[PDB]
Amino acid sequence: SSLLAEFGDPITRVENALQALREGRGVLLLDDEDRENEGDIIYAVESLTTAQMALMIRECSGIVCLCLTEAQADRLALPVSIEAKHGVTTGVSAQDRVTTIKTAANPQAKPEDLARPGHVFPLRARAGGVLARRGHTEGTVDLMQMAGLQPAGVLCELTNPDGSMAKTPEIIEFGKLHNMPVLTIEDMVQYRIQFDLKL
Amino acid sequence: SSLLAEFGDPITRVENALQALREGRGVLLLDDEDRENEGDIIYAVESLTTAQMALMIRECSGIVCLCLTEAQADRLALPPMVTAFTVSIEAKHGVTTGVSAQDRVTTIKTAANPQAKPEDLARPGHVFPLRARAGGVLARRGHTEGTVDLMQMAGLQPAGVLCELTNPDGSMAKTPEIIEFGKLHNMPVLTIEDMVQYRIQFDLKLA
Repeated sequence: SSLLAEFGDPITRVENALQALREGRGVLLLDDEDRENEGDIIYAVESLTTAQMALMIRECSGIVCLCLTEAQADRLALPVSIEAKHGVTTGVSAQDRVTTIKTAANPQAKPEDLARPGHVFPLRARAGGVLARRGHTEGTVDLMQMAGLQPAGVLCELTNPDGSMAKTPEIIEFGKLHNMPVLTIEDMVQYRIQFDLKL
Repeated sequence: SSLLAEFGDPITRVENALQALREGRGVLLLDDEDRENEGDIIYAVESLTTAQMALMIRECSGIVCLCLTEAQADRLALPPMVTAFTVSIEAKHGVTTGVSAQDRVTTIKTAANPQAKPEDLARPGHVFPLRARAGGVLARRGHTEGTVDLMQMAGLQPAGVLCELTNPDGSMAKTPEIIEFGKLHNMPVLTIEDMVQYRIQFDLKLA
């Protein structure tokens, strides 16, 4: 029986993930079920809280990435790290990062709303998502759109306390400890193709 | 009376920090004794371990910066990003995803290497180099200058790593949290003001 088989079959893993995100909860994302995979925590920006950001900083690499559509990154006039122009100080606190992220992901945002450089790291998702490119950036934005949420999400790599990166079993264990659905990009590909999801 | 009184007079605080760095231990740095200041953990690159880096990732913002001299930054072709910030960097060899504590140390060692070439490093990456102003803290009172100044003053390889101490709830550690962390971990706490007084007092050009 596969590693993630206890989280259910691929379709179930995706559906549980989408439901968690709709409820404002986070998920864990892997390339596939290979046991040597590293994994990220994902939160929806729509419901992002200071406490969630704080957990990321505590538990992950701390290099927290903001995954955006091409259109939203264009709207911000991004090519580079970013900082909210207003409402923050050193930019690095969990509240400051959330402010910066909320500011950047805002569909009514203007480029001047952000300063550059900063302490939040935006990534552009490829058009087509995981069906075009199997990256965690694509997986993040796809999950938001499939969940019917603001098409922006935050990711950060889960880190073991000794500083090595969490691999699949540690990610599974973390998901169980925090009631976070675990799923894979492979899961998402099977799901999108099966349910004809052009996003 | 002063918030940092426990760590000694300004001159003592600097002497103790230098000694700790000489012994391969880390220190904590603040602008001054003001309560609202946020503080950084500093480690010397020369003696940097996986475990030290893991502590930074675990306890701090995770945006670990590499403070370099101008000479070294130029040796790496790392111009200002847009500012003291440059593009992020990754070791070309000897790493994988580049984000593990070991991989960042590898990247940092490769970058700080006196005999390093710009082509030892891929960009972007997961380590964030910062350019220190010539003159150090006597020219600019930044933590980047503080870090490189401490290394030169301690006689070490002129490169250090810094990261902002972060409380569990995501807020940034201020002077009282910084003092508690320092005592708990046997890490000297000092200020940039301390370093300014010391460098002038002891007529320290560092070049």
